[PDB]
Amino acid sequence: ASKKVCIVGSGNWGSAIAKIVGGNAAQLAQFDPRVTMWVFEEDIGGKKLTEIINTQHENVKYLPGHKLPPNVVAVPDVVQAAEDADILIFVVPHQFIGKICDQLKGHLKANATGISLIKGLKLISEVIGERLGIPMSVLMGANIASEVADEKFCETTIGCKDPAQGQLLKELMQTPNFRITVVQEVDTVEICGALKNVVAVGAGFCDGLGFGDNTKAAVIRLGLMEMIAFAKLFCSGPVSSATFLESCGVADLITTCYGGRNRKVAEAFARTGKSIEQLEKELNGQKLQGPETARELYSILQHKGLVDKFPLFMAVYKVCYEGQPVGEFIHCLQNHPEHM
Amino acid sequence: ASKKVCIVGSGNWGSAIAKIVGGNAAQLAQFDPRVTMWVFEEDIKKLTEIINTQHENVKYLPGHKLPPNVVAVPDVVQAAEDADILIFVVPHQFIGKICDQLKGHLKANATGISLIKGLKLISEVIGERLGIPMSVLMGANIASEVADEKFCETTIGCKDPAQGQLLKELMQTPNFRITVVQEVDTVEICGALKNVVAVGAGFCDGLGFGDNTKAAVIRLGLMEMIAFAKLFCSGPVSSATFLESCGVADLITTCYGGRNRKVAEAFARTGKSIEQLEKELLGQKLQGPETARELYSILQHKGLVDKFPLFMAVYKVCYEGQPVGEFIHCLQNHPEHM
Ligand SMILES: NC(=O)c1ccc[n+]([C@@H]2O[C@H](COP(=O)([O-])OP(=O)(O)OC[C@H]3O[C@@H](n4cnc5c(N)ncnc54)[C@H](O)[C@@H]3O)[C@@H](O)[C@H]2O)c1
Ligand SMILES: NC(=O)c1ccc[n+]([C@@H]2O[C@H](COP(=O)([O-])OP(=O)(O)OC[C@H]3O[C@@H](n4cnc5c(N)ncnc54)[C@H](O)[C@@H]3O)[C@@H](O)[C@H]2O)c1
Ligand SMILES: [K+]
Ligand SMILES: [K+]
Repeated sequence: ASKKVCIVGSGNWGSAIAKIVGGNAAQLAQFDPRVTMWVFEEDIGGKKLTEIINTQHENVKYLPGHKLPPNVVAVPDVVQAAEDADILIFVVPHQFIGKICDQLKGHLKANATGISLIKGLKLISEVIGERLGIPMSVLMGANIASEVADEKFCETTIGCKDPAQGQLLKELMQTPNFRITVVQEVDTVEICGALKNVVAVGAGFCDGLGFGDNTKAAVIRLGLMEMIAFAKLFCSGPVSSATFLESCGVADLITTCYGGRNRKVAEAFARTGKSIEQLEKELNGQKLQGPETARELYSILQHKGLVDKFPLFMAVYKVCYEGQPVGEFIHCLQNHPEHM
Repeated sequence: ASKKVCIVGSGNWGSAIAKIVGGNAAQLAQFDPRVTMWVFEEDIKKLTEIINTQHENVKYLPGHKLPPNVVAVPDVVQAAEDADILIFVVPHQFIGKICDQLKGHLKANATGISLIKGLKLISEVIGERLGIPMSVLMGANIASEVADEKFCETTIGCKDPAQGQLLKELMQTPNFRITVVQEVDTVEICGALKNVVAVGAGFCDGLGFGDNTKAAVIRLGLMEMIAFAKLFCSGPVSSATFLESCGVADLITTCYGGRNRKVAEAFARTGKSIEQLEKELLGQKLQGPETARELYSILQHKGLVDKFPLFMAVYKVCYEGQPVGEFIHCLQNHPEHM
């Protein structure tokens, strides 16, 4: 009764995660060696991507140059991929998860579990757990696919309520260069991923206004406190300050505020006066996560009269959407709740 | 009734703190505007003279005016003896002799706060020699920026509520924001331990590792700071205290821009010894490596050397010739992931 794994997704992250999962699923006796990977079919040079993956063991489109363990089987039909699976690993861009869940509903093993790697503010893991009826875990941290594929050292956090399922997901994904901490707070692990991008816009505003590292450190820390307080006020699950010390909190926050794309655009916006829109295009055209999340935060907070409790988050919103001069951003932190 | 302040020290940080304290003592009713500041005498004319006449510590806070209600005083007993609040702000190497001179000479019920950053806690050395209750002030700050009124925060650790609130009023400005917490030891130990983590962060930069690897090193450093404090420190120790400025913020500022970091990187990137890079770039002694060696002695006595692989990797690369290129291997079986 070794557990069967299906990787629902085969993009950049899915393919890199497949390198690890395939290896661990072969080596460890608690897992079935046959790992299916749902691959949305595509024509590459008049050839089928699933076919290329099953003959060359390389995702020539989304992770070229890397070999996948040969026990990882591309399957183009998502129902066929997942139907005998004990563990599903959801790793697709957020815009497709709905349709995927609408094709899988009613078709999963009765005992199937899920972990979401997908990073009105409802948690994507809840969208999946509700539509499919499976317990959901999450996998979040300061990490990127290219580096994980290159075995460059980094960590991630796993949020999973059940201890035995947590231990199993760790076994499945942990390597010497991809280190895992399991915690029981799914909602907390998961919400960090959206909030951190609001803070990084503020961090970039700090850079673009010409301030130094000690000011930027203050902006990030206050951002973190606002992330914790907001998660305690919004999330159903239990929420502890100590969970934000995991990779999903402080590490992802700092890697984003110091080297993120949201930060680069934010900086350029403050130094130049060019709009957020123009800078996204000039620096491919993919929109910024932070600003839209801040708008969504404003709606939630404004509807409960707490806009005042979150000056960083709200200052990000007002500069991005209500014409507040970016040069006021620091002023907005001079009477912060943390210092009352 | 009105509380008097004495700033013990007149250097870069003491002079910047004088600007804030002088400003605030003059303005707020509950402090005596007369703020004494102990100034070790120098021939700049007489340094104390220069300050008191020209109100600028030309040598230490250059390009700034100090408030006129701050009085340079060349003898430390005279500066302090009427003070209710003593602000200790001198380099570590001097605080011993200064306490030796102050012992027994202080006002009844005097209190102190240490700004001295850098195992026995300096606030305890001061409080034990002088027999006064001690607080600490520590965070992601530097005097130049604080003199220029550039926005930053700090943490005060103070066991007594009314005393913490008094220190917050004395030192807080719109661009110098304070959070008061009750855990003195926890606030203070961060300042020593952070520089070890910074050395490791610097190794990352010099070996060419990416931001996500470096973030992992910093984070693991922070977990090691917390665990070491819970193991080492008197008084209560809270994980959440390390979310304050003295913890995570001072740690990231030091790891993305400190002298410990720059030297560590150059050592990893060029191969040039730490002694050599100390002489060239500073021959002032990097603080991170020595703290690491002290940690190693302590952890041996407790049988815990295996539980702090980041701290002990810094130590072994710096002192036992472990190759810096293998630093990351020591983090691949970390207690955090067990
Ligand atoms: N790339 C990274 O380094 C990284 C790191 C951490 C988290 N993530 C997260 O993983 C998730 C996926 O990221 P990615 O980089 O792998 O995306 P991607 O663009 O590389 O993924 C392409 C995949 O998306 C699916 N897909 C594409 N078009 C589809 C369509 N018309 N209909 C149905 N499905 C379609 C398919 O499964 C396809 O294989 C995101 O939520 C992301 O934030 C990525
Ligand atoms: N400079 C900063 O930005 C900053 C920021 C935070 C914390 N600190 C810490 O504050 C403490 C003081 O730092 P600083 O930058 O003001 O140092 P500094 O070197 O500028 O201090 C000069 C002072 O040191 C004393 N001193 C010098 N020679 C002496 C002697 N022979 N005998 C007795 N006393 C002598 C005198 O009080 C002199 O005014 C340190 O622990 C430092 O880590 C500094
Ligand atoms: K197996
Ligand atoms: K006064």
